[PDB]
Amino acid sequence: KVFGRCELAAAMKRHGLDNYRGYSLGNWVCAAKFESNFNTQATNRNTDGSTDYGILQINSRWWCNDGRTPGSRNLCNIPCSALLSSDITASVNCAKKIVSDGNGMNAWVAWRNRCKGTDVQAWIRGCRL
Ligand code: NA
Repeated sequence: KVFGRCELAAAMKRHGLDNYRGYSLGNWVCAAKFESNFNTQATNRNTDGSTDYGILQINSRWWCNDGRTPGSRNLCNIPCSALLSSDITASVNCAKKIVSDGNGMNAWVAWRNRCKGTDVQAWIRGCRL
């Protein structure tokens, strides 16, 4: 599913991401935009052989099991395919584990390079939330 910007904001809010560990909703929307262009089916392979999955591009080296990333962990205890669902619950629940891991949203390289230190509230302006 390709979300609309406000539709995704609402979904994320309902799943407890607004201000989760102090990151306002626009941060999450901004990271999704640049990670996946709001497409839950996005996948991208990394140079190390791991793959990033879903709307928040969660990596198989640490967070999910895809059966093809040797020596990896599965810290969210989920098949990576669950991250591609139109239902974002598994991506959000896993993102909450990731953002709590020490480095905050800096875990998402696109957040650090494209969202951090920008007016992220712009991403939810105009939405009914
Ligand atoms: Na893995």
